[PDB]
Amino acid sequence: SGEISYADFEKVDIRVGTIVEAVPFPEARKPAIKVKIDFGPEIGIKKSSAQITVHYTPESLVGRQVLGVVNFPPRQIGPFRSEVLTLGFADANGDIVLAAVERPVPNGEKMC
Amino acid sequence: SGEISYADFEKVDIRVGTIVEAVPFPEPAIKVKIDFGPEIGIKKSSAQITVHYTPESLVGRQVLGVVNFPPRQIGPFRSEVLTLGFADANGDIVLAAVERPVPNGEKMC
Repeated sequence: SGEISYADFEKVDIRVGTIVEAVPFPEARKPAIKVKIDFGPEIGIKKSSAQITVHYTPESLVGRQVLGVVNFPPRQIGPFRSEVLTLGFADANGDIVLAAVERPVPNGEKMC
Repeated sequence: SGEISYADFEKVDIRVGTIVEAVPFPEPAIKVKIDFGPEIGIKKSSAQITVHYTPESLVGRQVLGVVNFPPRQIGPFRSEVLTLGFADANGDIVLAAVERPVPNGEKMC
């Protein structure tokens, strides 16, 4: 990807939030989990989903802080209307590892 | 922020890398070198991260960085990437991280 300005980075609104609900998404083509993430009092609770069943479980995900893009338009993923892209990386086997914060931070803080 | 497209997000190139060197930057900051793997290589950065971190606690840590800004001089120091983080409840910087080890140079998506 070509070089960018700070403005073109800053306009992408990435926030940290805490997963408050997680359930399997068996309707999806690939194995996946649906979550609700609390992004703090201003942004509120937002829906997302991800192919994160290899390393994570609905039971263990609740309470984890994740990073998400919060300013996309909603995305219909089969029957599920997602509001946020939950961010991660492929590991050495291609399985998804979640982005995180090194220690707890207020929900709704912007990445910078 | 106002609404953006997937394409707008794709213009931003954020990678995971490993801090391989860290030294204090009196002027409060720390200068780091980050290994972003075989395609990108070693990149320099500096950050006001002295409240929660030291050079000793940094070296070996994986961090996230924007790798596609123009490089900039800070006196003789050539800063090449933005090391990503968040303000804590007191305004002090907490590093973005990965939940478990990932190959250096993988793209955030």
